[PDB]
Amino acid sequence: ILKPGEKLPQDKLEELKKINDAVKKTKNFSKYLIDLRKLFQIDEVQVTSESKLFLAGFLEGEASLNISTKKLATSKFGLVVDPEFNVTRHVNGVKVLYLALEVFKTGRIRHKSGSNATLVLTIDNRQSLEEKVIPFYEQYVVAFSSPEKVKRVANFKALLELFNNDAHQDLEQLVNKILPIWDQMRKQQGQSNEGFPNLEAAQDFAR
Amino acid sequence: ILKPGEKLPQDKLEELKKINDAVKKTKNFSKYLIDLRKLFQIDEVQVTSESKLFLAGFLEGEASLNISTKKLATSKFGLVVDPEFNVTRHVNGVKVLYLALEVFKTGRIRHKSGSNATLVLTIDNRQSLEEKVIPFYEQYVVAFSSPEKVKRVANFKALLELFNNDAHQDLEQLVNKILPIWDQMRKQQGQSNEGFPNLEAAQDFAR
DNA sequence: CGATAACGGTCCTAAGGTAGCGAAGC
DNA sequence: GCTTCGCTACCTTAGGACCGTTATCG
Ligand SMILES: [Ca+2]
Ligand SMILES: [Ca+2]
Ligand SMILES: [Ca+2]
Repeated sequence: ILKPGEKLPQDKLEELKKINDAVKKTKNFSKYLIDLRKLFQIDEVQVTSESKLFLAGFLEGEASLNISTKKLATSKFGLVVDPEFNVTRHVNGVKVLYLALEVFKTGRIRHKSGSNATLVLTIDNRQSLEEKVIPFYEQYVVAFSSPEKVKRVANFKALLELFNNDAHQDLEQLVNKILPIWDQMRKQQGQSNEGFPNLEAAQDFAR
Repeated sequence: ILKPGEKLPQDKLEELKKINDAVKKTKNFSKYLIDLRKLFQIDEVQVTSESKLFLAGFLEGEASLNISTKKLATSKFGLVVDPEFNVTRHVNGVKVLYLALEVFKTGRIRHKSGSNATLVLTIDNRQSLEEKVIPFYEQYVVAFSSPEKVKRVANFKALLELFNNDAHQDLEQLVNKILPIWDQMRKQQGQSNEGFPNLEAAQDFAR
């Protein structure tokens, strides 16, 4: 339990990079979990319908389904639409991040670069996001969730189904169905480093 | 649904004040709920075992149990130690704020001064905090909570029992039991607005 | 006569939300 | 050759977490 302004020791940082490197190689998720609990000294959590409702309200507060569009020269067009699920939390709160990992049975917990002791859980694979993350929200979040977040969910889902149909491979599906969703979902349009400044700017670069 | 950078419009702000001004005059809480439901177009709710567990996760995320220590010239010792529970959310998520109100049966929703469109729900009445808020944390939160947050609950509760026994108007207990719990729960020590630099300074002032 | 309820104001990083690049793979 | 994985750095604001007075009330 580390206090405000107090940093994650560089060694624990080392070990985290290491145990993430390990699961990458062996794909032993079961061992990923074990590694984490020992590193962060985390008590077991059984995964019950109750702990899952707890998680669900935690994600309502703390999680984000977002979509980036960035330039990739080698890509079929100039650009790439890249969804992610992520949840942030200070180390003191890893127990709840660790709960998420067990429920989704996928994800990686990293240190948040630039932060003193902040951790982040991300799930970027599209199969994991359709099979694990989206059905979680529909099952345990949506009933209690706000209109803005419910829409967030249907839209992330729409995108992923598009991707299932190679609409990012096509061009009259991309510009007119994928990029829209990206634009409608931004919460930081106007950012300094922003991929693109508006819908059309990205549409007029798919071209 | 307000976009990033959209202020909550002034007609709503004014209407929220009349609504808070009305419940303070009448004490008709069911009616406060009705007014908020209609002001924000919120779907009226069953409080279930299920929606409580969801609120538990949300509060782990967005709620704060805090203790402030501040000069008050007219008080027995010139300073007051003051517990507060609050929960903050952008207006697009008022629906879960309404759920909290509905589960605690008390609290007030107000606009966060100086924000685009954020709202804060507060409970400061010490009987409410004892009879409603902590029991909720005990029944639904603490099982899934992080070690730090569990300990903040126990320490909040320890303060509330001290105040009930009047430790705050006995110099010794104020100095020796009350102030040290305040000090251990601090999260903003060294902020420019802080009422006391540190624990010693607060014990010295009281003496 | 006080305590404390009541409620606004203030601070400011831990949370949200993004983009980029090398390496690895249908 | 083009898409996806992993990890790192990045940017930006709604959250947390206080503090300051004045109304209320036994
Ligand atoms: Ca990615
Ligand atoms: Ca939060
Ligand atoms: Ca008070």
